[PDB]
Amino acid sequence: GSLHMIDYKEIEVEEVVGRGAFGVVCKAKWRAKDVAIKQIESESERKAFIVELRQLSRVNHPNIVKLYGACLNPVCLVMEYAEGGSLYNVLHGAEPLPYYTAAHAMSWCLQCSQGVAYLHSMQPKALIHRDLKPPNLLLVAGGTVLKICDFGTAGSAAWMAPEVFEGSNYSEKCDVFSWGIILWEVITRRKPFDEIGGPAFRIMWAVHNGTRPPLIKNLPKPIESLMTRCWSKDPSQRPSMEEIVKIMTHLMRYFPGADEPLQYPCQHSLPDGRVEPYVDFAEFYRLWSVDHG
Ligand SMILES: CNC(=O)CN(Cc1ccccc1OC(F)F)C(=O)c1c[nH]c(C(=O)N2CCCC2)n1
Repeated sequence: GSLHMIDYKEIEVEEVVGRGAFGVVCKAKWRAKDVAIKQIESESERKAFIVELRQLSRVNHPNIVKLYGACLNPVCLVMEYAEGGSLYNVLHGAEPLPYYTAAHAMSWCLQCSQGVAYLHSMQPKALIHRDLKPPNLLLVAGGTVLKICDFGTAGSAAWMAPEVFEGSNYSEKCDVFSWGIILWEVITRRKPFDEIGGPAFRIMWAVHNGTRPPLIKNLPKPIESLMTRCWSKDPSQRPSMEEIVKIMTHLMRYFPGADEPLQYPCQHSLPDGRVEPYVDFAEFYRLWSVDHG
């Protein structure tokens, strides 16, 4: 990992794009390249700054946002920027919402699993993301490429494995838990545990007591098994990210069309115990029976 020392005085700051898990983030120019700059808000995030910087220096992967360097005066991170938006916004955010397909859904989760598998394989110690959730996953290239962001950690109750907020010892399997919640979220286009709401502790209570998102009607059993094993209480029962990536990869053959940009408009009604999926599985069943006949 080789980061550039960058001189802030050759950075042309533009509009604020949003504020991450920590910090504020702004679009900008630098050497005539569009970039995103992340500045410490109040120096209460100077822990979370030196954290994100130290680990992001090591990492180089297509599905993780590439750090270009940092500045000393003032102290700020400099990341690649591209047109797009958070997975969160795409799923749930400002109308009109874009239409997406099962393929988009499965591709988003495969690409997340790829980026996290990379992190878990880091030597000599695994990087645990530990704040995986749709607000920290960026969609780019017409909503087709997903990039992981926001490593400040090293709002999240809904995605968070029970053992992490139990105060316990936890491992890279905390991520696998989050991954599964997310898989459920892209399939359903619903916010996990939104019906519960309250404040955070009501969700924590619920999950700690074994509550999980509801099962999905008509969901292919192979997807149902992956998802619910990701959600197991016992972290040793959850699959490795490498297993996931292999399973998702093999699954994609029944989900052509990941590479279509999000271009079509959608207005979707939002209806319990077994929810309907937002994406459609009919084509998957068709393709599956074709291969298995
Ligand atoms: C409509 N979009 C939004 O509501 C907010 N974002 C995403 C965004 C902002 C701040 C922090 C993380 C973000 O995305 C994702 F990481 F969750 C953006 O607009 C955006 C667009 N491109 C980018 C980008 O390239 N980034 C590089 C890492 C920080 C954001 N962010």
